[PDB]
Amino acid sequence: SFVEMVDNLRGKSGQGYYVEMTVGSPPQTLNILVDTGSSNFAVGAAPHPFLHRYYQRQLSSTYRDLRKGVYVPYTKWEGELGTDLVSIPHGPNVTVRANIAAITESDKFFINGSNWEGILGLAYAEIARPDDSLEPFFDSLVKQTHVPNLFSLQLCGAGFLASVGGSMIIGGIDHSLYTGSLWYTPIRREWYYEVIIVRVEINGQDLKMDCKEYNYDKSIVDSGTTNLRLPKKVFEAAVKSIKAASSTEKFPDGFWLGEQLVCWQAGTTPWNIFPVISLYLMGEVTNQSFRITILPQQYLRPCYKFAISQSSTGTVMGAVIMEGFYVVFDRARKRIGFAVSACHVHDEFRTAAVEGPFVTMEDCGYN
Ligand SMILES: COc1ccc([C@]2([C@]34C[C@H]5C[C@H](C[C@H](C5)C3)C4)N=C(N)N(C)C2=O)cc1C
Repeated sequence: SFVEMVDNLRGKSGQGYYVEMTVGSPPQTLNILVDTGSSNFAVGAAPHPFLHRYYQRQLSSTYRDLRKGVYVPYTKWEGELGTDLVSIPHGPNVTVRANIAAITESDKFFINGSNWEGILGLAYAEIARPDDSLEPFFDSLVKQTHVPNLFSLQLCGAGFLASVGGSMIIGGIDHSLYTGSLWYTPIRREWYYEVIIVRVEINGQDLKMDCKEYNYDKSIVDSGTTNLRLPKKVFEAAVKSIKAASSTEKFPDGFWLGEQLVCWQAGTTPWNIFPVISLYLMGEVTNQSFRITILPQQYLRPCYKFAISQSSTGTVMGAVIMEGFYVVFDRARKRIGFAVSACHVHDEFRTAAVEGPFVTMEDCGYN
């Protein structure tokens, strides 16, 4: 019953959504970031100033050492590979033996005060560390249980660091979580959750770009990223258009750079000054697409910060984008569904939307 998975997610604004999990025998309780942007089940397994709890392998009778290290530098974290029994108390009623990367040392990986101690990489083996032979959690879950190869995310944010809530429905779609129709965009390739954006408008105004630019060098849906992140050329075009629309009110550049914050007081925020943003995603039929339309309430995150920023690794549809909608990761049919969320924030003049069809290319993909 999905009803027991409702509101199984919590977090702090800007610091991700986490679900409660247990690992080991007896069960060790840990909060684990839901991350569709990576593919490793990786959990703090040694003391760290930002961790108040951590996985203690020696306390687990069901821990098995894989005798294999793993080192992941970026911008880092290193750990030791093992397997153990994992459950999600407010998830499916099963227990699976899953790969676990036990993080023993890290640098700028954990977040102070996030309240989570590990990461649940929900993307595909191709991008797993150290390599694609380390079966991701969800793969193990499906193989080991009768849980359908699908999960869905309703991220709700805060609404009026702020506390956020949401739901991760594993193995199905909870119709109470959304209104209207679900529209599906193909998963272009099973590594990240890669999709194709075929067009984008700001307040109805088409950015008029070669659609390859929207997916340069790729477009992904990533719960583990807070912001809508856009390729350099698309970002600049987006900000320009947004600056203009909100002209009647000038802000510091630091704000547009996602650095400085902008403040009003108690429901005086002039939301109407900021334009909506429509992302058209490739449909299940070639020259057919649909749009998801987001409000300023989504891309101005709480005083507010500009939750749109520049990317050098392609477009990233992160939390603030997912927060408007109910997002279905239909792995079984290689597609991602979008519908209007039951919990999305909106005012009395505009509302987040998912609408289709809109006729438009397979040539929007950037190899
Ligand atoms: C296996 O290694 C990784 C796993 C996850 C991530 C992150 C990360 C990295 C930090 C910061 C934030 C939250 C959590 C810790 C996961 C994103 N998750 C996403 N989606 N992104 C874009 C990341 O940078 C990064 C790495 C290197």
